[PDB]
Amino acid sequence: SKSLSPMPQIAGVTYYGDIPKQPKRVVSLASTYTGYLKKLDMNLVGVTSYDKKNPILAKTVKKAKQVAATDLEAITTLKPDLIVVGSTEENIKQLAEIAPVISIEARKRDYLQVLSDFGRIFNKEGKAKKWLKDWKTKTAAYEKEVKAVTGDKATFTIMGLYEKDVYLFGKDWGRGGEIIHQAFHYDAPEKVKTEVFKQGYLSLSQEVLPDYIGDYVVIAAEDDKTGSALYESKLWQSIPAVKKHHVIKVNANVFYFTDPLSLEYQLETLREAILSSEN
Ligand SMILES: [Cl-]
Ligand code: NA
Ligand code: NA
Ligand SMILES: [Zn+2]
Ligand SMILES: [Zn+2]
Ligand SMILES: [Zn+2]
Ligand SMILES: [Zn+2]
Ligand SMILES: [Zn+2]
Repeated sequence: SKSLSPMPQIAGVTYYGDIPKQPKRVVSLASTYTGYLKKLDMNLVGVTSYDKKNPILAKTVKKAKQVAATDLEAITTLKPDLIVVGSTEENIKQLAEIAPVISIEARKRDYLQVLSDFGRIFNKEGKAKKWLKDWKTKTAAYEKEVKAVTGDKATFTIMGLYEKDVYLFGKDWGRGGEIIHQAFHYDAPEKVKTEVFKQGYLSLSQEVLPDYIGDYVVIAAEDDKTGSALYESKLWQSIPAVKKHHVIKVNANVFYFTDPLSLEYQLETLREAILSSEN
């Protein structure tokens, strides 16, 4: 009974059932995509725990219920007309019995393409295009502002802390890499480009961190406690970027994401942080 999406064939996108063109009750089970759906003015009736913990996105989905993919009863009761999932979810068959499902395989389309792809799926091309045009202009302008401070050839490394572990990231695995590397066009150290960029992420022992940091480091964490021991260590304090105050500590609860809402916050935050590194 619903008007249907044209359901274009797009790398990484799989449809289960007849996708509505204008869904009225969307359940997002993939925090990667929730904010894209919000930017295109979808009514989100269910979202993930990560979405509720994203302090930027959460403000826009207060009426949505938090659900997990296993919550077949709760999701059914929300009466969705569309469910959105990542391709690694394991009960897509059961979910597709409740409502049509869009399943997206991460990384097959870039962080901007995902928005225009949803524009095609939902016939919201104008909303997507206007956002993307503004993003292109704004990021080019901000690139000039930040490189006026650092110089054009400064190297950046994207890092994240989780529990006792340290990770490096490339240009397309969140933690600010899309903005730093794709939008501001900052280079990375050679070792990061060689060892990290293709896979997208790399687990590292803390003792080798100096070898992967050049001019600046952006470090994501979910709380202030996680990095405290690292930051106080002689190892960390010996790194030139640390001595120069070129460490930018960011809130992973928003910086994991690449949706438009999260990105807008991240962009202003990173611009201001680079300016502030010379206080
Ligand atoms: Cl932050
Ligand atoms: Na994803
Ligand atoms: Na400053
Ligand atoms: Zn049908
Ligand atoms: Zn059944
Ligand atoms: Zn550039
Ligand atoms: Zn957590
Ligand atoms: Zn400086």
